[PDB]
Amino acid sequence: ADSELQLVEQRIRSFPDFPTPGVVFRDISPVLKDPASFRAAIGLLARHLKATHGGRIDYIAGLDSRGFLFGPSLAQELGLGCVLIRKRGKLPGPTLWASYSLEYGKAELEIQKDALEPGQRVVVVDDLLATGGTMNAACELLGRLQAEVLECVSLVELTSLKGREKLAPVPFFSLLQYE
Amino acid sequence: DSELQLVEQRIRSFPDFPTPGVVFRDISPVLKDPASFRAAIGLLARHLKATHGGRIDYIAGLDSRGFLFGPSLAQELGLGCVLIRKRGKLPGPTLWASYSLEYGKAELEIQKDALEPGQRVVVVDDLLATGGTMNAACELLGRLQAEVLECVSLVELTSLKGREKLAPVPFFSLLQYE
Ligand SMILES: Nc1ncnc2c1ncn2[C@@H]1O[C@H](COP(=O)(O)O)[C@@H](O)[C@H]1O
Ligand SMILES: Nc1ncnc2c1ncn2[C@@H]1O[C@H](COP(=O)(O)O)[C@@H](O)[C@H]1O
Ligand SMILES: [Cl-]
Repeated sequence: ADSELQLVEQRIRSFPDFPTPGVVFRDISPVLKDPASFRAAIGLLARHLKATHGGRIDYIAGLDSRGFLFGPSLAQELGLGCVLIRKRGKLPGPTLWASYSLEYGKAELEIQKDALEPGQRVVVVDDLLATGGTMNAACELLGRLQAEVLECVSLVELTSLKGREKLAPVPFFSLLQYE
Repeated sequence: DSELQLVEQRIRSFPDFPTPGVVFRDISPVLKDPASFRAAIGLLARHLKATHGGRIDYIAGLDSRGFLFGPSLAQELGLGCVLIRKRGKLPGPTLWASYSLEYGKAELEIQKDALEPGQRVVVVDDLLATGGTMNAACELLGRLQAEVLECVSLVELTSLKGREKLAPVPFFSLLQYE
């Protein structure tokens, strides 16, 4: 299978029972630490996105905090800027926020109101898709700026969690899948 | 310097955020303008090569806004990026370090296996203010017996004497405000 995709897959480290028993934590750290693995990940994402959307993409939106690690590089590769979707309380100026369910409690994401103008087309990036709550909340916020979410993408997807279905009808793509 | 102007023109200031008195320096417009972002990373990367040649082994990006620059800076330099995170995010054995942030305490963490003794690291974050965050990152790295060659940022608030706080570790910023 794809040699570039293998550079990424080999650099995913799986930690059982973190944070809780029975959960397998997928750690993307080694992808970052290996310059050829990171270059491979950004390349595969970028090639997917240009092939799927051509010139439609206006900005990449990176999710706080591990999507920050990929969004700017992905955006740079596509010749685009990167806008930021943060945990609530961290961005100055006018914002929109959206509450969502995260593990056992509620969290809040926010965006600056001037991050995007109506009609602008975005692709959302994070490291991993699990339940899809975080991506879904990001999609909500972007939709409220009257931006169009073309797709959400991640390095890893946990398929038994049906995060994909939660995002439908917004398309989704992952480099790698685990149950 | 037209390159430095590209970054300077895209820092936005917000008085009295998060708390009255703080003038927040927002790097968001740098990220949004691909020429500005490319300029910030190039200026940092040129400085670091001019100052350290090929002695740098890794960039360390600090959670969370250093994450926006770390990977790109590391790639431009041909290096990997290690992560220094806010505590409770990393799996496997870690160490952590407390520091004063606002009116209380926060902690940064690193995996015990993030680096090997003797490996040489440059830490990046968006902005240096008091230097508490950067100083905790240096502490962590020194606890892994890594050598911190320098810390770098886009913005430095000079009245806050973050540079002195990191001394004798060298520091470089693209832009300075009081
Ligand atoms: N098993 C896992 N391993 C690593 N990160 C995870 C895992 N499950 C969820 N996450 C993180 O939690 C968020 C995804 O949660 P969700 O909103 O359920 O898709 C993302 O920020 C992921 O980085
Ligand atoms: N005026 C400011 N504007 C933007 N970020 C700030 C400001 N002051 C502190 N920070 C953030 O707080 C951390 C630096 O604080 P310090 O630990 O005091 O250097 C960095 O992670 C910065 O991103
Ligand atoms: Cl709101």
